[PDB]
Amino acid sequence: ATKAVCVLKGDGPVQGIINFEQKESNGPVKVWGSIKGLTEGLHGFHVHEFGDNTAGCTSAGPHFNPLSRKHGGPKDEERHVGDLGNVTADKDGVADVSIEDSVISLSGDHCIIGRTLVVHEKADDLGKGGNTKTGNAGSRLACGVIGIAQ
Amino acid sequence: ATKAVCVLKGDGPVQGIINFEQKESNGPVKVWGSIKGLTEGLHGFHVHEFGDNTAGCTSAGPHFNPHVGDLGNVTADKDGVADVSIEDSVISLSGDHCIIGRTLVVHEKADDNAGSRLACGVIGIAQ
Ligand SMILES: [Zn+2]
Ligand SMILES: [Zn+2]
Ligand SMILES: [Zn+2]
Repeated sequence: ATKAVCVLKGDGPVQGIINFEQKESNGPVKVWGSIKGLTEGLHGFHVHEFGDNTAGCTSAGPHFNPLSRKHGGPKDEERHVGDLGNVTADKDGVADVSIEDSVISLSGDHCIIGRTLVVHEKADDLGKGGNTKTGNAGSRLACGVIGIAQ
Repeated sequence: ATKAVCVLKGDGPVQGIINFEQKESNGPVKVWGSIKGLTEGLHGFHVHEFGDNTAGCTSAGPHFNPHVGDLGNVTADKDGVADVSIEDSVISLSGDHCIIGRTLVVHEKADDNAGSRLACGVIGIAQ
């Protein structure tokens, strides 16, 4: 089983560890871990194109989008590969992450190893705001490069 | 990937940015950049197996060797700055000798034994 990990860091209190596991190349990727230092509530959660943290999260580029699709939520047909929706933080600022996604991969062209995972200031509206390429999730609070793990 | 980048950071003052470019699949990889905060002299320069920085550099695993990850030493001047310009044909940005998603580490001592891991970062896709 392929495994990966990402340590999210930023300029403030937001920090976390997110694990990834994929049992077969054609199968879903389990994403799990926690992010601390967040405001209680929803926070956008995305894989961005570049594993470039030379300017913090600012250099990560846009949402990872190898298929040139429109932004959406994870269960939407039309979505960026990197659209993992939202995570939810408790009253202590801790967001427990437990996602299973069949669009991201740890191999092939949907490959997220070496790219950047980012958690945002606000909720990602998933393109269902009722009135986007980002989901209006606000600033990039913390991020890290996704690496190969044991 | 044709280009990769790595931001090195640790618990102390060692910091830097290292670029990797491999314009041709399976071709030589150019590695360049600068690292500051080092003691004057030689410092081991290695790719470690895991891009796992959950425990800082201590979780990066062993030297990558499916040594494939051994990039020799970098040399810091009197100001603590090491300018890096290396060509390596064993590492790669694809394939079995894939270093994307692994950890680059600069060590306390020379890699003639290299001592502590002063700074490290996960190698990310840049282009
Ligand atoms: Zn984002
Ligand atoms: Zn998106
Ligand atoms: Zn080493």
